[PDB]
Amino acid sequence: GHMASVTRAVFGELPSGGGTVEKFQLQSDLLRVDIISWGCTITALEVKDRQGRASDVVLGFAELEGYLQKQPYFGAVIGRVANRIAKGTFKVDGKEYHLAINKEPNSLHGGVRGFDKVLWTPRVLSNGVQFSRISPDGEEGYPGELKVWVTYTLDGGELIVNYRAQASQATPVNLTNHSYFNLAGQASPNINDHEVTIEADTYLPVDETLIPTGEVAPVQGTAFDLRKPVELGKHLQDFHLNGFDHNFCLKGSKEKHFCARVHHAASGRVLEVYTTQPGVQFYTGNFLDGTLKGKNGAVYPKHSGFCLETQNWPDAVNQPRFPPVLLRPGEEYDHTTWFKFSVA
Repeated sequence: GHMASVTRAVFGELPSGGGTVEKFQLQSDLLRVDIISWGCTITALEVKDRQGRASDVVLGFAELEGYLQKQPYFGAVIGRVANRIAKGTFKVDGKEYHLAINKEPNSLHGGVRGFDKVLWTPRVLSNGVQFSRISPDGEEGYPGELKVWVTYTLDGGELIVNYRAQASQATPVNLTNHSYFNLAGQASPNINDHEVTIEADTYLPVDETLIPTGEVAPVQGTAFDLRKPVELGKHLQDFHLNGFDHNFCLKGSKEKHFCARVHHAASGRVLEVYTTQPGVQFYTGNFLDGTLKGKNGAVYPKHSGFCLETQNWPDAVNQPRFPPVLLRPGEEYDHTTWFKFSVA
């Protein structure tokens, strides 16, 4: 496991003199990660199997244009606030705020033009790159100027993402990454053969609009119990499930903690996740409908990829029993997530 080297190049150019998007390639002896300055998007992630054969393990696009079309957030950074906010409304310090309803009847993943769709400023580091940007007061309805730094580093088969932010005024913040994974390789048609483990005792059941009911339901006895490794398909079938799209409650301190392990026995790849976040959104790519022009002719059908968005609980801003999501001036937002790749 060696420290990565970093390379850069021009990947594309945003329409309407939007600017130049670059691509940064982080390569170690074990992995190769591709990241672009537009929405700090992870475009490619090559991992080896037992045979040392490297497969790109994330869904994505060969070109920028592909990212710009109507697509479901592929491998980008999501903010100012990940996930849903009931009624696109929340109150901060007695004041009520209103966001875009980009997902009737709610607001999702930061609004119309969220973090995944803006150009970030890159700074190359020794073993990675750091993206920075300023989300000004009012951006997407949110209060306060938010200064954000997304730092991606690579050491061996370990990709570390860290999120730092400073607000000019009290505001909610909840950043994550929406990369879709398929250990059997990006071009596989599904995730059924993946074996999953999520260290969580409780989960958040949701409502008709996909908003947490507010209940912190134990997973025992439920199809939500992923404490012991389970095979995706069997599981989903055994439980008469369509897939998942829920937030699992991590047993956390702010200290680094285990989050999940995914294993693909046929290839032998193992993905392990650690984080400082209070929850993880586990989503099975339920909404993919096979109409997207992916990489290497790949088309993406339902269940072809999964996401593990480490974050603070959805709709936290409106559910007091949830972990605090507000960032006040003077404090610092700072979370880390470790994506450790191995072979089992």
